[PDB]
Amino acid sequence: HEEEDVICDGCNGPVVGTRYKCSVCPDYDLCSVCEGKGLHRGHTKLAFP
Ligand SMILES: [Zn+2]
Ligand SMILES: [Zn+2]
Repeated sequence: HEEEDVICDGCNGPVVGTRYKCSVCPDYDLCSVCEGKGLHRGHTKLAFP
C-alpha cells in the first residue's frame, strides 16, 4: 500500500505533531523544531495540528 508522510524539508525527518506547510512554495514543510529555528521564515506557513 502507498503510505502518505510529510518529511521536514529542514531536518529531512518526519513531521510529527504540528505541520508547518508553506503557503507560497509548492510542497514545502517544516517540523516544529526547524520552524522554531527560523527556517524559511519569510514565507507564510499553514500551521495545522
Ligand atoms: Zn525538522
Ligand atoms: Zn516557501
